[PDB]
Amino acid sequence: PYLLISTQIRMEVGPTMVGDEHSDPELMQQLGASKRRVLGNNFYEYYVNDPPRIVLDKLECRGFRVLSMTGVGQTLVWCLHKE
Amino acid sequence: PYLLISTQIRMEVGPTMVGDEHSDPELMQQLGASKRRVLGNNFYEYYVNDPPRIVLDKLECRGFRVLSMTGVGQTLVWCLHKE
Amino acid sequence: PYLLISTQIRMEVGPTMVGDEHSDPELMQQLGASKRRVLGNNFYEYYVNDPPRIVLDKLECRGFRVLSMTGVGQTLVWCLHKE
Amino acid sequence: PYLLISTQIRMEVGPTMVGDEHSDPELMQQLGASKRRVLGNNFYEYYVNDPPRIVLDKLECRGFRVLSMTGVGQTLVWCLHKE
Amino acid sequence: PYLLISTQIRMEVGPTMVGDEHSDPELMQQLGASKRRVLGNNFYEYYVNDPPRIVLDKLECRGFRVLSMTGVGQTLVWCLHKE
Ligand SMILES: [K+]
Ligand SMILES: [K+]
Ligand SMILES: [K+]
Ligand SMILES: [K+]
Ligand SMILES: [K+]
Repeated sequence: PYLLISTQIRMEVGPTMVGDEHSDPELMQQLGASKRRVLGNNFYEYYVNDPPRIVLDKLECRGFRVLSMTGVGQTLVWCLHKE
Repeated sequence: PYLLISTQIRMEVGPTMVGDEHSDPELMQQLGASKRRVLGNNFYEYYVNDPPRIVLDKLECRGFRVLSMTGVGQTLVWCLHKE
Repeated sequence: PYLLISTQIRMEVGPTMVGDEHSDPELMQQLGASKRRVLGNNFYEYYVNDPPRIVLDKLECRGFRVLSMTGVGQTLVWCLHKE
Repeated sequence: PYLLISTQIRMEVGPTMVGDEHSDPELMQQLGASKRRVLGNNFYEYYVNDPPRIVLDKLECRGFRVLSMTGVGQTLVWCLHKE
Repeated sequence: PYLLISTQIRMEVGPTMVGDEHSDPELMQQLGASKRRVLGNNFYEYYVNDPPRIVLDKLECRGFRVLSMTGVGQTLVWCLHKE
């Protein structure tokens, strides 16, 4: 299984987006993530206020490892994987 | 063999492009893809309504693995590979 | 040795720039590549009219594998390697 | 554990940002990094004036390896990992 | 040790930046690099006229391998590593 998380520049602060409407609910909880819908968007998302680095470390503890990272617009995105 | 899939940000929702007009039709069918031609294009494309994460998880079951991910414009691209 | 190939978006269609004037003439021929200059082009380029995926697949048969992929401007670039 | 460092082009000169305010102070101490808040921000950043190459080599000695690199806007970002 | 090399699009031609002013002179010489300070730059840079592909191959000979590639602005950057 894969995981996509992102953050808007600057990377040193949050919030960090950690999931879509169908993300594993137990994982989102383990990260202290909340479900919300930002106005202007027509989809729900999970987020945490922690900067990306903090979230990457937490995910390592749950078995996820970073495969790739890229930028698009002013968004930094990380693709994680787990057997 | 390789596979290129993409999506425009936001990455939490679809649609997700999963093929060119020469794509393996059996795989496109297993992904639940549909063929269409956007206005202004002289070529067809396969796409699904599921967000990128869901599509990666499905491909992982088909034997694919993400080698790389990148951004170009407002588009997110994943290059997958299967032995 | 390394290889660099590219294409402008959309990624679904060609052409695909598969080499520079110093590229292996053998390799360029197995991929059905044609050399040329693009007016203003003080240099040459090898391309094929196939979309990136087709090309990536053919290069695989020749021992080349994708190490990295990135976007720059409206251009997608793949970096392949071979023992 | 993961580490995120960055720099603005040109990549040949500094400064290089080596951490947020929750960064390991011992590690920061070791790179000879300094803390400062830049006009426009509201949070602190650790940084060195050495260019990225020197920083990557210093981090290699500490057991950190580069997992990925990417540009976003005018910023180069490197994601490093350590067992 | 790490290495950072780059080039402006188009990637088919050079020059290719191969180092900063603190770069290993001995390594710079095996590449046949030259030193120069571009106007409007408060720093020196080592370059070669060879397009990226040739430099990548020359560096493979000396024990360097590509870890990541990315684009920032009109520049393509390669991060190479050597045990
Ligand atoms: K942020
Ligand atoms: K989308
Ligand atoms: K194209
Ligand atoms: K800089
Ligand atoms: K160039």
